Amino acid sequence: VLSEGEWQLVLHVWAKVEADVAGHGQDILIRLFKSHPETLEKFDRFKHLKTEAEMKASEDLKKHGVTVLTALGAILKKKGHHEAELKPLAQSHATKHKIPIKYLEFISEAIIHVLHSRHPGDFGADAQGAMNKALELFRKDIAAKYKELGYQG
Ligand code: HEM
Repeated sequence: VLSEGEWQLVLHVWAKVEADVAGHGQDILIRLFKSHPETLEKFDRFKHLKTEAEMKASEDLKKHGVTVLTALGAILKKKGHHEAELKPLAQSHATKHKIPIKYLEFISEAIIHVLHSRHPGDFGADAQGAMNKALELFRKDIAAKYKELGYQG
């Protein structure tokens, strides 16, 4: 459970992210796809994208970045009370998209890398520690629902 002090650190950086959701989404998804190429193969709509420059130029990729960060922000702002938000997401990513829990660890590390690049002063070690904890909670609740449905991992 995150303390109230840790939630403040998370949401304080997230307000910055919300200044430019689209730029953030894009960096995060390009980072994910470059670091872990096997993740790009889950997206039929992005599989044709071969270079970083092509990724940077795709308007549809930038659109999906916004989609992702908007659903994440809606969860983070629940400060743990995110049951109604998390449960449709787990259901679809387990049963429809077929995303292993491991890829959610990957995209968490991408989110932390980009936050660190764009917001030093607001993302020191204490903030980075609270953001990790939040993402771990997110991943742990998703994994419980995966397990239920018979996909755990
Ligand atoms: C920070 C974690 C993530 C969030 C909040 C999230 C959120 C979303 C949302 C809200 C949608 C659209 C509605 C739906 O179909 O459920 C979606 C679709 C999708 N997500 Fe995620 N997702 C995340 C991580 C991942 C990862 C890591 C992968 C793949 C490596 C992934 C693959 C997909 C796919 C394949 C689609 C459908 C794309 C299409 O429209 O063709 N998601 N995700």
